[PDB]
Amino acid sequence: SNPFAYLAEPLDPAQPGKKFFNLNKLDYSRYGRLPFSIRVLLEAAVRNCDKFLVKKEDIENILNWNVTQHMNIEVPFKPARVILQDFTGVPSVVDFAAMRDAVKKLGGDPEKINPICPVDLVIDHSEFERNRERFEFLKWGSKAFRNMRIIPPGSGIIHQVNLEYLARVVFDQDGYYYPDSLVGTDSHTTMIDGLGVLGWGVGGIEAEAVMLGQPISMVLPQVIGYRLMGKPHPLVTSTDIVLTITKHLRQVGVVGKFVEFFGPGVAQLSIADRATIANMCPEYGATATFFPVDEVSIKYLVQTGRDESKVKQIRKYLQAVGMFRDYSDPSQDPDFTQVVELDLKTVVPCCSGPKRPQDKVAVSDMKKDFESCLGAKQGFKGFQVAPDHHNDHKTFIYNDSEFTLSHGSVVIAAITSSTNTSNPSVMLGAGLLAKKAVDAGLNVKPYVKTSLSPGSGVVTYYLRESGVMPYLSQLGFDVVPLPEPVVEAITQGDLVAVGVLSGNRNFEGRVHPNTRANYLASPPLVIAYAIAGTIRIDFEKEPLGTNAKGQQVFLRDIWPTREEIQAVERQYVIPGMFTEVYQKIETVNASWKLYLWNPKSTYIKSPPFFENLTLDLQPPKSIVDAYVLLNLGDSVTTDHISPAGNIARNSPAARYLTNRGLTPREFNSYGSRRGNDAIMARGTFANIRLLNRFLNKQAPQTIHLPSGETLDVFDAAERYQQEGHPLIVLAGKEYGSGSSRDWAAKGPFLLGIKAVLAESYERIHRSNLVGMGVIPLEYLPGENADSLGLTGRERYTIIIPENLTPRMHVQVKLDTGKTFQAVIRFDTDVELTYFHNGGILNYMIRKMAK
RNA sequence: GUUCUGCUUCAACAGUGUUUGAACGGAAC
Repeated sequence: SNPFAYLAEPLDPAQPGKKFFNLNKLDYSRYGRLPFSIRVLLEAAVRNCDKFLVKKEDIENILNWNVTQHMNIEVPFKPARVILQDFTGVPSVVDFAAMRDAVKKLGGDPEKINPICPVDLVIDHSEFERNRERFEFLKWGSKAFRNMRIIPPGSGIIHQVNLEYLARVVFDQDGYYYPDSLVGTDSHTTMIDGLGVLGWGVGGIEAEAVMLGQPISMVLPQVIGYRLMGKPHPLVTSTDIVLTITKHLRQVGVVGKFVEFFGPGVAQLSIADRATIANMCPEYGATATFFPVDEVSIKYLVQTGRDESKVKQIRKYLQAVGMFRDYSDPSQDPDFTQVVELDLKTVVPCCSGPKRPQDKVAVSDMKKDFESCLGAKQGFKGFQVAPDHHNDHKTFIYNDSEFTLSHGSVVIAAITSSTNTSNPSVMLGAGLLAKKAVDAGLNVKPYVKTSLSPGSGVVTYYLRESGVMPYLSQLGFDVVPLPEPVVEAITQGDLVAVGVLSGNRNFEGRVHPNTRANYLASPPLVIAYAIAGTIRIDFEKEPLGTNAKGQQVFLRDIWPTREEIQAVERQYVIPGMFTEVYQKIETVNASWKLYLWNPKSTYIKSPPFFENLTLDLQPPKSIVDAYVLLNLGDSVTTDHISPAGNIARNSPAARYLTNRGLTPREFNSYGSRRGNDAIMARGTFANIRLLNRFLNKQAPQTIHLPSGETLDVFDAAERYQQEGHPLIVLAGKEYGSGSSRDWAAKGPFLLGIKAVLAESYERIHRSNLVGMGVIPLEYLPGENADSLGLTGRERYTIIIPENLTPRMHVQVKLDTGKTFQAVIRFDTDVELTYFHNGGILNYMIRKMAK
């Protein structure tokens, strides 16, 4: 029973069936001071309290965040949903399919087996035949399981849009309202925190654990509050703001922490801006950068097609539980761990040049700075030209017209794509500037080499939907060697001509031999300098050009404010962008409960995990006279345990593949074979860099002690299982460190390994092993292989008691009479339960077949 | 000797990207 059910009440009395956990009633004093990001964790634990996977001390720990943040305590995080990128969800769907077969064979309803939460299979990357089977398998899954949706290949290939498309922000499901939140096997997951949705990327195994009902374990984080106030000056672009906030966070030191935004300034950042910041958190090391749901967010939901009524209810919910943000109201502000601040008036627009991308010069100083460079002695910021020559200039004819070319004249104005994701808005800004310039009679001298290659992507929507290309075209910028006259005037006058470039994508690549000076600036600034034809200008007190009719026009007259840009964005660009997606998804899923495993397949196979699984729990079996399969040292990485990349031709995996009619050229990678336990098991400990102490040298092998033969690890393990010998692995410190490897636990399980004895375990991996039924043993403080004399050739016996207690001590008796203690590393009752059930998957099977 | 090319590794930052570079792995002759 949920001890906090008394908090559940109807959001709207006219709808008794739709409830929400009123966190306000839990403890208003501490709740109202909590960072909004932490509130999402809180609500999640509270609604899922089950006195087991999520205990009430857990809810207490989160609620007491202000204090606990400093005691490094583990709390559970139960996401509202999961995202499985590309084909990373194959092993997971295979487990669930195999789990259904398992429940069938026990006389139960297979359909009782299903992912606890919604899962979105996002296969949006852009050999198609190489993935056909795996694609097919996941498609079957989307139909066989509930709440399992799929974004197929050949539809939305603009990731960002797909993620926001899948963002609920607030769930209205099974009679409850709760905040949207997730974890995905997609590194870009953190991007969605810009829209108020808490979440980040995790390992494949952790994602599956979520699908199995297991919370992500995590240290209650500190929360750096980043405040935004003031207004930015006129020429300041989104990228300027983003890079400032981004670069700052890096220095502040937020690695391992949460970053939550606030201050009246947040109201000035569009969802696109927020998403860009959140998405770059890997760069500054934060776990997540959260932007509470405010009116901007809500309005964004409408812009994407969600309907008014639903959205209105979402806001009502957020206001009721106290998770709706009003950045203008300081009284609402949380009690952050630390506060960093940024006055937008502080950001200063700049250009880089005239020779190095590192040499920054404020836009308002371009004139002075350039004129100083003319004098200065030939340096990175000097061309040295006889003081009299400064005001030089020659003339020339171009297309039956005359033009003068003074020093600092602009001959090239090229706009290219930026890698930074806030570029789209900035490009739109460049366009809106064009429109206003054209409307004001301005133009760009014909001889100026002007180009525009925005690249592909989201920017396309921003240009097209805003109907700005016509104007950009009129000024010489159309979607994609200077005139002979110009090159002559430059050289004949021995002039320092200028090139203006937007986009960081390669600098020295287009530095014309004729452009002695070159600057990097924002897209709109490029166009501007092209209208002005020179950088020796002071935009504050100098016309961009005299109206083809009467008066003069100033830069300030045609430069779009961030608000104007955001207005065009929200009423034309975003709506269009998402309409196209609902469609590309709808019409593509149209061309279409137990899995019919194909024996001829080499990509999908039913795992052995549940052979002879009995509905009743049998008492734990001791490990008797086991043999050590591998005697390892320190820092054995997950990639050593389960390698990534291609398959060696001299491997158990290769032989297996050969024996089935496959040639080397068609083996593919271990990664691609994750849905076939046969190949993955054969790849366990197949890393050529493996350093087995039994051999004192890098080799994917071990000694089959009975024979003394040295075979590839899998092979030795096979033999051992045939002979009926239990197996265990010895290891040094930090066992299982390294990046996520889907089979780092399952592989060892299929090699017959019943236990591991290490000096130290990397947190996650230890958990992964428990999950698969494997026993993690740890030497007592101070002891290890050498201390104890262990050679790895003795036969090990470990007698497990039926009354196991967390971190209990057990004896290990060798067949040489020797004896010693070790810690059986099951850290919690949940973990003990998985052990008794033989693993988390097995536990799930029993809980369902009733 | 030539050519083609990952649940990889490492590095860089006009600036974090379906980025750039390098390494290793893999395939073919």
